[PDB]
Amino acid sequence: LITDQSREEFDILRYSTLNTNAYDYFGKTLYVYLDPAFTTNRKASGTGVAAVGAYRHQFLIYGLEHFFLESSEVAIAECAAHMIISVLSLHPYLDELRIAVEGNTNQAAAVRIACLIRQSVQSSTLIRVLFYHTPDQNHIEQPFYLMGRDKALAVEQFISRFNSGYIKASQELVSYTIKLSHDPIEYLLEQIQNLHRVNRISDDLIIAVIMATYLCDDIHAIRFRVS
Amino acid sequence: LITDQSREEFDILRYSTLNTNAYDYFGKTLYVYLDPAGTGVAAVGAYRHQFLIYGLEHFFLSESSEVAIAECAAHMIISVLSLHPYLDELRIAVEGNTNQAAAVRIACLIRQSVQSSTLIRVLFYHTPDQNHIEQPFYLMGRDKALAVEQFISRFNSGYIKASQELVSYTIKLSHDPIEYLLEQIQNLHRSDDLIIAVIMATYLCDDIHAIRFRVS
Ligand SMILES: [Mg+2]
Ligand SMILES: [Mg+2]
Ligand SMILES: [Mg+2]
Repeated sequence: LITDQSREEFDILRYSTLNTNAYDYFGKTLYVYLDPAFTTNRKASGTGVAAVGAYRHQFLIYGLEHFFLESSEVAIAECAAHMIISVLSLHPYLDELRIAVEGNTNQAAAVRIACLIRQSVQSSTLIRVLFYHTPDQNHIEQPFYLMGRDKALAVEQFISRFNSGYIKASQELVSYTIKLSHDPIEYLLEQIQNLHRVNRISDDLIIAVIMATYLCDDIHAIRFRVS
Repeated sequence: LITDQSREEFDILRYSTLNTNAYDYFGKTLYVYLDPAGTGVAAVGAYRHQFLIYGLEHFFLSESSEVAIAECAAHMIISVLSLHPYLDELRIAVEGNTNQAAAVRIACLIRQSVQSSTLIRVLFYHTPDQNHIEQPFYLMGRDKALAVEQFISRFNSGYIKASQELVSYTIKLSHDPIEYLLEQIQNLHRSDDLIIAVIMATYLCDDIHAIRFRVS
């Protein structure tokens, strides 16, 4: 499934973006994805956030969060926003944000969360923010993304990119909810090992990386619109 | 000539070995080349089919130059070995163009300082001279052009990288060793004492040379 050489190179070969001021080859757009977590009542998992950008033909992971909880929606949005602001701060060449917020069962909450994220970001820094928009009932666009047939293409595309060296972490990777307990990349590797094609091995951060990387292509570029 | 993109990668993509604890596809051999007089020193080893640089010195010549030089090469080797305990053999080549005798005394001093500090297997490149007695020096001749060509081809392909935790006591801290090496890389065609040491050190990692290295 996943190569040993590719897992090992992802760990020991990370990009030190801070070592250079020559940005010609970096993508200027930060893609992020999150899947805010509610389920019912019980103590379950958390919420995966990932932030990625292009470098030549590669994709670079700038940020990871795996967040566990008063307003769940504010805590969630704030932890996404805080990661994004640090990332923008570390990589000034980044001049646009494109954000997808999964709303699969609870789309009202994903609406509000999108709106809260755009709020913290814009309070802190001047940048254009775009959200993945999808049609709803009376055919009106709403700032959410829906997982569906996509997930298989995305998973299968990740596995193939990772195996061939296309997925890389940066050295200055931001993670306020992981870094104090683990190297975030070692944590993310534990999940990459748990990957199958398509019952209690968490997979939330890895899917978030799979999806941020996936919505990178131009096939999705019109879906992103001012929220 | 070296490609623009290869130089950029070399700058922004460095090995961090301390993130791993497995080790099965490292070489456990540190290859060191120095050419005494500046005197350039480099230390490299393998990761799979590629190469990384663990240490670099460029060392400037009261007296006892030989002792001084040996102690400089030896200090970097100690530090590099001390930071990478999976490394368990040293293969050293001391270049001897014109002064075979001094290269031989420096080999012996380097061996002594390394073995007073740490338990490790230590081999030197050997060359037969006059009486066909195998001696611990290396003679550059016409192989130099060949080492420069392979290095250009490997560097352009991305096969040669620095380690994050690169040791240099002679260059490091008013200069970044990578920067200073990059300036030499940018500069040659067919002072450069440092990039020559890196070229020859990665050239001597091939299996074809393994049999010239012996316990001295
Ligand atoms: Mg630099
Ligand atoms: Mg969900
Ligand atoms: Mg690790």
